[PDB]
Amino acid sequence: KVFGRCELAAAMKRHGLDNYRGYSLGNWVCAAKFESNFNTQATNRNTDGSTDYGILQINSRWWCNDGRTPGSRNLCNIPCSALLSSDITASVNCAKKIVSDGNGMNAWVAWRNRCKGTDVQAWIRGCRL
Ligand SMILES: [Cl-]
Ligand SMILES: [Cl-]
Ligand SMILES: [Cl-]
Ligand SMILES: [K+]
Ligand code: NA
Repeated sequence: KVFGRCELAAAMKRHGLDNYRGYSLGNWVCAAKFESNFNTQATNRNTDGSTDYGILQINSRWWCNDGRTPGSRNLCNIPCSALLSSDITASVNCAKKIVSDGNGMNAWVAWRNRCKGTDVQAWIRGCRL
């Protein structure tokens, strides 16, 4: 599913991401924009053999099981395919664990390089929330 900007903002808010770990909703929407362009079916293969999945490009080295990342963990206790669903519940629940892991949203390199420090409120501007 390819979400609209305000549609995704509303879904993220319903699942408790707004201000989670102190990160406003615009931070999460901005991260999703540059990780996946709002597409739940986005995937990206990494040089180390791991793969990133879903609207927040969550990685199989630590967070989900795909059966093809030797030595990896599955800290969100889900198949990576669950991160590709049209329903964002699994991605949100796993993102909550990731952002609590110590480095906040710096866990998403694209957030650090493209959202951090910017006017992230623009990403929810105009949305009925
Ligand atoms: Cl915001
Ligand atoms: Cl497996
Ligand atoms: Cl980047
Ligand atoms: K594996
Ligand atoms: Na894994």
